[PDB]
Amino acid sequence: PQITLWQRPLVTIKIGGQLKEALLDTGADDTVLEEMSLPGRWKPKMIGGIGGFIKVRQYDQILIEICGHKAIGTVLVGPTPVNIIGRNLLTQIGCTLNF
Amino acid sequence: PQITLWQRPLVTIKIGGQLKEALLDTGADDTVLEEMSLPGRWKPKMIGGIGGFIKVRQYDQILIEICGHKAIGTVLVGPTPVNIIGRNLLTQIGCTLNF
Ligand SMILES: CC(C)(C)OC(=O)N[C@@H](Cc1ccccc1)[C@@H](O)CN[C@@H](Cc1ccccc1)C(=O)N[C@@H](CCC(N)=O)C(=O)N[C@@H](Cc1ccccc1)C(N)=O
Repeated sequence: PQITLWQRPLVTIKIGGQLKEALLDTGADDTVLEEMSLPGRWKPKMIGGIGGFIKVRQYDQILIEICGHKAIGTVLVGPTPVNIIGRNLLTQIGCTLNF
Repeated sequence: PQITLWQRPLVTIKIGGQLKEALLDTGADDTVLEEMSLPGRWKPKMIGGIGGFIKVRQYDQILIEICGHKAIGTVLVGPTPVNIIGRNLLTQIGCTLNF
């Protein structure tokens, strides 16, 4: 699909059996979701953005579906104010910026 | 042009006759630039990102060129980790997300 940017590019995603709303963020290296449980081992990580850093749990090899497109990748879980789909998964669904 | 996301979508912008590097950020409502000098009066604004909020100076109707595309809009100046081009200006240059 072609997503305009007049409004925030919010999409529904499916992960760990849950449907969630997430922001497609080309300015995010990683995908960060609000607190939730995920399977497998995880390791701590510190990620930053506007306002500073937050500590998150890093899970690898997580399956996610965004607009019918299935992807596999690392997913960070922590006190993020919004669910964010970063470049690590945007590439997998073939998402590009165009103008 | 079409910009893939295997790497950060960093581009060259021109503001105040000077070239700077900036990140095309679809997850950002606004455009935030690192400390620099801009003309006119500014208004106060508090913006929130991944690790909290920061105070910035808001300048309106500022001329800024992005990848050769001219835009004139609101530019926020403050302690941002990197120069961010948000939706307010991405829309002016006709940018969309596609997959
Ligand atoms: C700019 C503005 C108007 C304040 O909006 C946001 O910050 N919006 C953010 C989402 C949001 C919206 C509303 C409320 C809360 C949160 C996000 O879209 C901004 N995109 C980038 C902006 C950016 C880019 C580079 C540097 C600083 C800031 C981002 O946060 N990116 C983070 C996302 C988290 C992540 N882990 O991917 C990122 O790429 N961080 C990297 C790079 C990094 C390292 C160290 C410091 C800063 C940034 C990282 N590995 O931590």
